[PDB]
Amino acid sequence: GSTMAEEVVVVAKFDYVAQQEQELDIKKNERLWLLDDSKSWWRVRNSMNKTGFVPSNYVERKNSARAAANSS
Repeated sequence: GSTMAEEVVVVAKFDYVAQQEQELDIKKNERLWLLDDSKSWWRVRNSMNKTGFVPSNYVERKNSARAAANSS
């Protein structure tokens, strides 16, 4: 079925330092699990079980489909 609201993951292209203590630190080529993507800041999770809000500039949702067809 669908245990817990978590079915979206995004990978980081560059590195970033969670400015605020609430934000989560990222790393170049790091796959972060998106938890809450409703607020301006996209909340993701790290392999360390840690979570925080991060911008959609150093990350990108995965699980895309055919190259030719791009959601349209």
